[PDB]
Amino acid sequence: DNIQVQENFNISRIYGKWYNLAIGSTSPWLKKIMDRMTVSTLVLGEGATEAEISMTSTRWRKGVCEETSGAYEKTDTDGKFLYHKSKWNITMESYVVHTNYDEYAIFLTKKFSRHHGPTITAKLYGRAPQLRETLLQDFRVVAQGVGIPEDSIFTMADRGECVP
Ligand code: NI
Repeated sequence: DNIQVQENFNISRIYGKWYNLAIGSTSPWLKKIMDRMTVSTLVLGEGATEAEISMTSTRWRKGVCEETSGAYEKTDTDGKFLYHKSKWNITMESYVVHTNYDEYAIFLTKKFSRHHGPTITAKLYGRAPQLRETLLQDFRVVAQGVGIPEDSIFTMADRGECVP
């Protein structure tokens, strides 16, 4: 199951703050800990170079509020990004599969392995912490569409944002 970006993807309009609201994955590990996950925040912006997109993600992982900063590279395909550190053995591609910029975005991430085929992870983001069931429904057909089982899709509890 091969993956297409949102048409006419407009990168400057994806910048700013988002809330992770729903998640699914083919990963077994994620399925066990997909419950214990709550609403996280993602900030996106222009990178150090023109060829990067900077990003910061803030989460509850057990006790601590984690603030994770990373940087993806743009590719030749608008709305498709790459994070690659070969030495660490890490290769992930993520795709903005659908977004209307000012309300929601749906990301699909492929994380690659030497030992099995990629983990496919789907994340739904809102510009607001609040869901809207009808979006959740579409998010499900998107995730199932790329092979994420009915189970393995979870909605996240909103427990607010956290300074670390
Ligand atoms: Ni290995």
